[PDB]
Amino acid sequence: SMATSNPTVVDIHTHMYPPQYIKILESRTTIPLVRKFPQAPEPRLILLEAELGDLEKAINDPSAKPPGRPLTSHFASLDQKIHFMDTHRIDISVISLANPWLDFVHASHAGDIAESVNDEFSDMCGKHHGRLFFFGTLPLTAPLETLLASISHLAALKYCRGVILGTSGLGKGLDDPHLIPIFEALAAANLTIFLHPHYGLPNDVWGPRAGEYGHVLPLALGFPMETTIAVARMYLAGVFDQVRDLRMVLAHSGGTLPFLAGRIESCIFHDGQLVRQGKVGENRRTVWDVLKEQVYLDAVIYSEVGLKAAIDASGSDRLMFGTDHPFFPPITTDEQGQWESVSLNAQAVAEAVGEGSAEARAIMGSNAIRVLRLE
Amino acid sequence: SMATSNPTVVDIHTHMYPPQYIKILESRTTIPLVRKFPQAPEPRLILLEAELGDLEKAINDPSAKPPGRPLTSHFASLDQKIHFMDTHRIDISVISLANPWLDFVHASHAGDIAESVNDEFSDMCGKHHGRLFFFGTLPLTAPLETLLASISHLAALKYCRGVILGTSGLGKGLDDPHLIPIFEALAAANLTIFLHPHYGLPNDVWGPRAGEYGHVLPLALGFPMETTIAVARMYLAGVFDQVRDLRMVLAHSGGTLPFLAGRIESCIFHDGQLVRQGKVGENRRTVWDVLKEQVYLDAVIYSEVGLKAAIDASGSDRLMFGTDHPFFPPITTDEQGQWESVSLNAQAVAEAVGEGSAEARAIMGSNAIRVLRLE
Ligand SMILES: [Zn+2]
Ligand SMILES: [Zn+2]
Repeated sequence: SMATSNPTVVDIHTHMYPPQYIKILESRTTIPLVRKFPQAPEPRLILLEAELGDLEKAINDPSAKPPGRPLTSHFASLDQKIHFMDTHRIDISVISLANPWLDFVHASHAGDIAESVNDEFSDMCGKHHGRLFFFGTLPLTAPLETLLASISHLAALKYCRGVILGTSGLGKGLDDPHLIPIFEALAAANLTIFLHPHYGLPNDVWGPRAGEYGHVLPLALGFPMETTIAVARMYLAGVFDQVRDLRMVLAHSGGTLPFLAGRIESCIFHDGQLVRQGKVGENRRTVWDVLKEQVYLDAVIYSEVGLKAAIDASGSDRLMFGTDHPFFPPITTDEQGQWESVSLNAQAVAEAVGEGSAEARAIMGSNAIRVLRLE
Repeated sequence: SMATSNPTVVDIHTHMYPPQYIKILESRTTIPLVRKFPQAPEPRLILLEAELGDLEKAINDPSAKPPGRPLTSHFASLDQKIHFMDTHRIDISVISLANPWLDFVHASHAGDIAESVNDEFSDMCGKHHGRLFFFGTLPLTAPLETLLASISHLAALKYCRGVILGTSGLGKGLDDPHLIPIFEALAAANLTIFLHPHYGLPNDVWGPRAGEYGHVLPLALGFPMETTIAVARMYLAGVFDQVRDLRMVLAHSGGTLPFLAGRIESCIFHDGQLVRQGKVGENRRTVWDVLKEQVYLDAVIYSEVGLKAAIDASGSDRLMFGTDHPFFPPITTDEQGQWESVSLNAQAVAEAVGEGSAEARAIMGSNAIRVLRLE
């Protein structure tokens, strides 16, 4: 019995909220916040602009449908994380703080809250040696020297393997030139970036009836689209050519990137301004080059259709399995049993590359172990 | 066999602006418009909200760049269309008014204008019998009775095989209940809808550096995303279930729809509100179902990666070749020659299904012929 018969399964897309972070979320009035209501036995976690028109309604009425999503024991409990892993035959998790990280924290307290949280994550991973690693979080509201010291901390921090971060960066996007030395620091520290959505799109794009459709529009369309816009702006700004040893893992198989790379390239090629400014040269690095050299994709796509396009774009050696625990728990079955949300992704892997093939082993664990040095 | 040795090639995504429509645009002072500028030989076509900052500058400073895009002969000339078709071995084009159609017209003249434009297309198609069919355009600002009159007219109109419409419908989107009687009327008349983007996303999402990126962001990401959002809204509101006879072709392979169908499905399944409201369950017609029964997809995706995803989601019998002429002319080479934007899609079909295979023949023309009754 050997490694191939009994492979190491790894989930690289799995979130927590440590107790301190909830303490902050509870003591808040604007997004993000956690607030207990009488009807639902669990505190309601409210994170999105779309959840707002339901919060302003459930504050002036105790009969109204509860806002946001349930804050369960799955967000905070580590034993809960381990239990989920054991039920789903996951061997190793790479845990990360969930959206919106520290992006709202005031510039002054940010650094210290960052240090505290990342220390906590490292302690958690310490509780189960071998099975836990983490993407740390950055205080991007803090000024440059705090940021750099934070990165230095992470690079020294046990069990750490990268950082997770959203698409606003320093408040101007990811193509913001002031971001560069931070990328450079990350790159030099060998800290892999897990880029992840949160802000989605302007709430108005969803139309008037949007509340009839639950969280579907913002979570299924808004998140992946946000990720695609972020990375495409990163790319058009030249961040990848400029910071060559930068390594990013995109949430939700790059959002819609694999599907649109063709279109992006064709649009570049055919852009009057871009060609006449000498930007469409023949030695240019394409979206495809970045997709094969600098960017990795998670396999959180829920179907072999998307998974197959993701694999086409990046290669099966650049895909990594995830679950997005615990944001999509079972409603009508036991939260302690099998999660449909996991089994869809496993099924997509199986249908895309075959059960037990070498590509399946790579996507289910090996790629992650190699790329994120999980020793 | 002779039919196989010499297949009919059909282009279903191709645009013109009739002389009369151009006139209407020429006397306008707000989007959309056409006016001449000293600095460029051809008048400028201004459609996008992204082109407004350049326009404001061009009026005030004669050394600034000419805003918008060249309104070339490719837009208004029929002979130029036939030339494009011959250069690229295209046997039949199903032509259509380009965005923004009649979305800007007053309710009281919309019907008269519509009738005039649709009649003109019919006349053009009549000029090269056998090689030209069109999607008509609808007076979507006019009152319901006028709409139905238009639909009745199109149903009878020589060379008409459907209608093209944008993603805003009557202003409030495609999940607007007032669209139902229009959808039903189109369905009953066998007018296939060609759903096409225009409004993209709020120009704010491209960020502060957007001007450095030419038209890439609004065209490469904005358009296909607008399409995805429109169809997703239409699907979640039950439109497809309510009008079972409805047939829609989606522009740009459904935007990003095939890559996201899985995600949408998992999100519906896991939505607290939708489950509580009893909308989840196993007799629900899925996105997948809709993609195989009601919705067709054009092949304007520029890459085999995406095209394979589209075929996976809809089947090779539901994909149709298109060029998007004349929106992406070569910049570097002669515009009377070969267009890279045709070459790229041709190559996508070739690499996705194999040259000369039955699937290639179907996508490149047989599908259109069967679905749009071009014989
Ligand atoms: Zn997540
Ligand atoms: Zn078009």
